Formats: sequence, C-alpha cells, structure tokens
Amino acid sequence: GNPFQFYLTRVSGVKPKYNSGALHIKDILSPLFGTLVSSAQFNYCFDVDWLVKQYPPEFRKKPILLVHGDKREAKAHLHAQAKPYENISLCQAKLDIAFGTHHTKMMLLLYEEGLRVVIHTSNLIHADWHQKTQGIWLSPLYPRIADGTHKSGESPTHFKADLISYLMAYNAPSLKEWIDVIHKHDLSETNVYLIGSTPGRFQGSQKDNWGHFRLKKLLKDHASSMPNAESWPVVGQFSSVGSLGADESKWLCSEFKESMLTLGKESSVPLYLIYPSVENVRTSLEGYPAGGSLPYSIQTAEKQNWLHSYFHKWSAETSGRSNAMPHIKTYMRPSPDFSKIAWFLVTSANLSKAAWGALEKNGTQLMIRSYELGVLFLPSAFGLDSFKVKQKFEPMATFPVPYDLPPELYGSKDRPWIWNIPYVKAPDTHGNMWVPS
Amino acid sequence: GNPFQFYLTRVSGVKPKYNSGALHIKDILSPLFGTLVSSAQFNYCFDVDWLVKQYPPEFRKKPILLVHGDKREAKAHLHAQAKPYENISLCQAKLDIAFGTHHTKMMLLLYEEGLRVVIHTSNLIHADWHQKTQGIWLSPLYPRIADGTHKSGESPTHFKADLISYLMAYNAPSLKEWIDVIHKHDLSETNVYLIGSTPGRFQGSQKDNWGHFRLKKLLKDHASSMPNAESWPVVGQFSSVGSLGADESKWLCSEFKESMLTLGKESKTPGKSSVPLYLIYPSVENVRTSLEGYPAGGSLPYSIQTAEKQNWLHSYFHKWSAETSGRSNAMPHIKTYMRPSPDFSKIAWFLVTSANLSKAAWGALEKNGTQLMIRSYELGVLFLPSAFGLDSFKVKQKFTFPVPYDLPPELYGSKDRPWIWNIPYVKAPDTHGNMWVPS
Repeated sequence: GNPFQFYLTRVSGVKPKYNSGALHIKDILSPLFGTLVSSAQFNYCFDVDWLVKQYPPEFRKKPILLVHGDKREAKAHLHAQAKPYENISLCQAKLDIAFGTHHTKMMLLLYEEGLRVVIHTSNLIHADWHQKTQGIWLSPLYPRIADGTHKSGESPTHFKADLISYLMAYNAPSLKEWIDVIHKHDLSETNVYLIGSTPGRFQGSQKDNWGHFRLKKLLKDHASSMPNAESWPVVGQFSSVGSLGADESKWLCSEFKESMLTLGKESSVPLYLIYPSVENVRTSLEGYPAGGSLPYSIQTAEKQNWLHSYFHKWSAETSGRSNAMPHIKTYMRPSPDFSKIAWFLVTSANLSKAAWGALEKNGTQLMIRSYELGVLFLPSAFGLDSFKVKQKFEPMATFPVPYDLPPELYGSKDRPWIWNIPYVKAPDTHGNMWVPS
Repeated sequence: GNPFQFYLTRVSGVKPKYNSGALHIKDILSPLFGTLVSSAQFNYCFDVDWLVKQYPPEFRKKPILLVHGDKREAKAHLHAQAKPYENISLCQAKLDIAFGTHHTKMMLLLYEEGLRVVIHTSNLIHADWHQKTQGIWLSPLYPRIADGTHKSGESPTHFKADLISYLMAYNAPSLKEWIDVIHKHDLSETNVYLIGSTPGRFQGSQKDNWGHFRLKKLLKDHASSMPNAESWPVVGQFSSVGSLGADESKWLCSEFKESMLTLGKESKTPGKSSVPLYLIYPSVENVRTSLEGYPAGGSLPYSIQTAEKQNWLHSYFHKWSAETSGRSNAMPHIKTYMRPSPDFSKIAWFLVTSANLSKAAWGALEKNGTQLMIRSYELGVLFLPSAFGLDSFKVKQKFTFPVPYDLPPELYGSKDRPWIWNIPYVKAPDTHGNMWVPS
C-alpha cells in the first residue's frame, strides 16, 4: 500500500475509486494476512454475532479475547452475546475513576507466521464500518523471535516496550498472556509512536507516560522546532466533545494546546477544530442517524459556546467522504499554507479531559479517566524533515490526510451537531427528522 | 371544557402544546383522580413490572385484577410475571371460539370517593404509551349510592346495565365482585353508549347485543337520518386488518358497511345510497418516517398471507395524517369509526374502540343471516349528538368534537403500500437508521 500503512475504512455509497485502497474489517481478518491462531479485540461497543461473521469461516473457531469496560447490566448483556460462542473470552478493563470508558480500539492478531497489531477507530458494530470515515493503522507482520535466540525485538520508536507497558496498566490475567506473545516477537520494523491513555492520577515521571503529556514528551524529544513555528497551525478533528470549562483558558488553550504545540527541546498559534455541523449531518450518507455517533450533548454544549468559534466543517473531497460522517479522531501540525505537516496523529481520543487528561493538585498531577490509543507519525521516524500533504488521498513522502485543508469555518447560520435535541424543520437525506428519546 | 372526556395519550417527542391535554397512564392512576382501593386491568398484552410502577407508590399494594385471554405457555408466562406481587390476581377470559382474542382495554378503578371506568386502546406495555396515537375515554367519578337508598343509578344511555351485561358474559367469579361494585354506584351521568364484542353465536334477542349489530341498533334508535344522507361518508381507522373475503361484497361493503351507514328508524335505499367508505391505515412510508421507525410496524400486524388474498381492499386505504393533533409521526394504535358530513365539517357520531377491521372483532353473519358469530372481546364507546342535546357534532380541526386525525383523509399514492409486518423493507432506512427484516 504505502509506507505509512494508514488506511480509511470502506464506505458504501461512494464511487469505487474512493474505496480502492480502503479496508473493511473482513479484509483485515482475511487469511491473506496470515493463518490466524488467536486474536484480541479491544473496543467500546460490540456486536458479537456480527463480529464473528467478519472472521473467515475457517478462523471463526479460534479463541477471541474481548477487552471492554462495561459494568453491571451492560456487562451482563455482553456476556450474553458471547455465551453462544465458547471460543470467546471477555476481559473487563477496570475503570476505578468516575465517568471513565474503555475507548481504545485495537486488534491483536496472532498468526502462525507471526504477529500483527491493528490500531483503529471503529466500534465493532456494522454501522461503524458502513458509511463513516474511520482510520486504521496496520503494523507490519512481526516475525517470531527465533526461539532459543536472544534479541530485543525493539524499534527506534520503542513501540514494543510501549505497547507492553500499555497492556500492563490493565493489570489483567488474560492480557499478561498477550504481553508474553509480544515479548516473543520482533517489532523492530515499527515506525510509529504509541500514544495511550489509561485511567489514573500520574505524578512525577509517570506524568509523561500518557495523555497529552505523553504527546508533549514525544514532540519534545523527536520533532524539531522550525523557523516561524508560531505560524504553523494546530488541527484537531474529533467526533465528540467533553466539558472544557467556562473559557478557553481553563484547559483548551492552556494545558492542551500547550502540549499540541510543543516541538523540539528549546524555547498565538491558530487552532482549527473540525467537528460536523448540523448541516454536515443532515445531508450525510446516513442522514441524522449519523449523529447517533457524534455524542455532543446540549447540557455540555450550552455551558461552553465560546468553543464553537473554533469549529470548522467536515469536508473531505480529497477522499470523497464529505458525506461519510467522521468517527475517526485525528490531530496534526500543518505548515502555514497547509502543504505540509510536522506530525500526524490518528487516535480514539476525542476533545475531552477524560481522554487526554487534566492537571490536578496544583499542576503536580495528571488525572485521566479512560482508555485511549493512537499512533503518531513523526517525519524523523521516516527519515524526513516533514511530510508533504497528499491533497488527493512521491509515495514515501506524502501523507494521506483524509480531510480537506485548509478547514472551512462554520458559517454564521451553521451550528455544531448536538445529538440530544430535535431537528424537525428540515428533513435529512432520507426524508426523516431527528427526534431524540 | 370537554363534555366528551375523550383524550389521546401523551407522546414523547411532540411539541408540548400537543401533550397539554393528553394523558399518560401515571396521570390516570394518580391520587388526583381518586384514592385507589382496588382496580381491574382488562387488556391484551401485559408487562407487569412496568404496570405496577405506573401506579402511585402509596397505591402499589392495593389489589389488582388482570383480566386477560392468554392460554397455555403464554398464560404461564403471565402468571410468572405477576408471581412476585402478592396483591395481583389473574382472570383468564374464556375464548371458546377458535382464533379469538381478549382485545378489550379497560380499567375499573374503585376509590374511597367513588368509581371510575376507563375504556381505552393501549396495551399495558411501555411502548404503547410512548410514541403512539392512542385514545382514552374517562368516565366521570361515579358516587356510591346510599346503602339505604333504592335508585337505579342508570343513565339515559343505559351504560350501567350495558357494562354489567358485558362483564356478565365472562362468567367469572372475580368479575362478579366487580359487577356488585358497579351495582352499588350511580352511573347516571354517563353520556356515551357502550359497544362491546363478546365471543359467541347470537340469535334472536341477543343478536343486537354485540358487534356491528349492536352499533346498528344504537344508530337506528338514537340517531336521526338526514336529507342527502347517502352523501355522508363513513370513515374507519384501525391498526390491523383481518381476512375480509375474496371481494368487497363478502363482508365489508355488505353487512359491515350496512351497519355503519344506518341512521334512524326509517329506511330509504331505492336508487339512492352508495356512500363513500374511507379506510385509514398506515402506509409503509407513514411507518418508516414515524417517531419509532419500522419498530412501530410491530403493532400493525397485517400479514402478507392475509393481504395477498384481498388486494381489492387497498383501493380504499388512506394515509395516516394527524397534523391537527401534531401526531402525523405517532403511529396509530387507537381505532375509530365515524360518520362525517360531505365536507367533513361535522359528524353524525364517533366511535373509539379496541376493535380492528376484522370479522373476528365485529362479528360475521352465519346461519342464513339469523346468527351473528364473534370470536373476540372488544370494547368501545359511542358518542351520539342526541346524548349531548345536539343534532350533530362540529369537528374541531387544525386550521365541537376532537377528531384526532386530519380530514378529509388522503388516499394512498400510486407508489404507497399498506404496511405489512412480515415482509422486509430495505430500500430506505427509518428515523433510527435501520431497515426492517421480519421473522
């Protein structure tokens, strides 16, 4: 495919040229990718019946570990979906902090010929792989380390150790088993950096292990500050928003933007936020129902209308997905004219303190409420100064940014999509209206 | 200012002005309507845990009788549902004729202050009171007759005797107690006529007791025919259709319509009356775009098997439209029949009932026209102008009787189709992004 191994999920309803190069979960699980032996699925929402049907008929009996964060009845409903399939084991990731969720979306694939790791943004339900823009990162096939031979199977980006450490934070029996599988493989070919979030209150050195502080550490040690960096804007594109505070200074343009604009170890930047407008959703491929996956509530919104002055429309003519609402979350540092970028991040983390972390105890502690995972593409990991933007989604140098640049600002009549209020004046693409609950 | 006491249930999602004046079951059971002592819930479908929670906390341990028609396994499931509640008793209505159902929906509420009767159209499950158009008739508060006193407690519409006869047809011990409670009350204020259906084969005097013959009888005796009567249409709106026969003359436009177009004790047909008949039933598109989406079709059980044998019927179908009550998207589970004037500005009578468009509900003539056979239990109330001192009712519209849907009714379009619950619909998604793939 490409050196970045960054793909979008297939979209039903767009021209075929826009899906050549796209992946469907069935393509990912294909036998062509190896002879499956075991696998693990980390996610938020699941549809086990559907999921099992995505695996090739021959691999359907191999063991499957579902790592989720459901509690109480939700947890029971899940066990219930799994009940029928005996090869399926579950793992409830602990969420010992109020209002945390296990949002991480990743696939661990054990093959006879090696190991593959997949980090993406889709829930494991039919609708997340149907008509939405989703991101996928495919690790290469990692070979098993010659049993009886000693060697670190580590890469310049420290991926192996960082993944093991991420899995370590769950502190679960079933993952300890996967940690041992990773230990036995050679992941030295990895060229992306792992950026994870785990629940907790981190002090000292640990402040740099997760969330936006982890992002900061990596941009500090592996990106370099260029001239007039001050004019290189920061772009944030997400599918949900949390309470950011009474004003920008409380968290967004304070600690969050601070981390996002870090570059190099030395030493007013434009911040563009891409979030679907009501219109974007109304005329999408799915219509208003697409909003079921853009959970910005009126309760949260009404308390921070200052934020919406930063909102930009979703537009992706470059990949032909202007009508496929985004569930992918991405963050990047484009140049002033947007022809290039200093770094690109695809992740499950939305715009909230729960996903990225918030400083407490007088900036001495970083509190994170949930699990998030993403991969960072740094030019230096590819032996480049910057990435040229592929304005049509020179191979080994042009990054496939899935949406259009520059971002278009919300019009004066535009409004952010808020999923829990009705939209009844204008019918959507399917002639329907939106009336929540 | 409603001498009719006719209400629609609250709909979650409509503008607040369309619920101001609507009732939720919690409203009907609240202390405001009386201090509950005990109640009887007549229905078809029950969700007991849900139902018990609809009663006010202080009234949840008062005796409750569930009158149903379930048999075998279904019956066992219901007993299991109620098992946890000591104050709940069950009465299995006998259904000795094949393919019958206990469809009647009524609440008998005994308070310290008196008695209230509630005849409505909703099943006792959450979904029926969530986003559907349902109808409710609220009886006045009937006071206890002084023990020492000797009064009939009867109304000009004979509602007391008629409700007692209805209950009597069950021949149930538990309903005999309720019959005695009704005997002790004064129901003389009642201004509506009771129209019930009860399983059986009726001949002679009993012939006019139920079904469409009961309606015919009331229309003949308490309604007056008018000039140009033949131009006053007949409207029927329902949520389910039964097998009516190979063509319209088998039952629909024969005995059913004949009953519905009856007016007065007179009789004039000689080259005159060929009254228009409008049938209102949700189209696939009505359902697709509904507040519930395709799931609403779960309560409009018209099967392809039944439908394919009577495509002639669909030429009479009209779409559901209810801008007047802000309910065009709240699928109908209410059933109604009425007789509007040629311009729909008035009606000669209005009926709200549990009865769908089926022989099972209204009865079918047998034995060379001498016997009326009914398979199910059904109940409704009839509103006649004469019972209100009027000559006709004015329709209360969108632009006087509160008709819940728009008039005149709109005919199905050439591409519209009647909602049939057991075939899939996959061309266009519903309000929730889903498709419909049956069984």
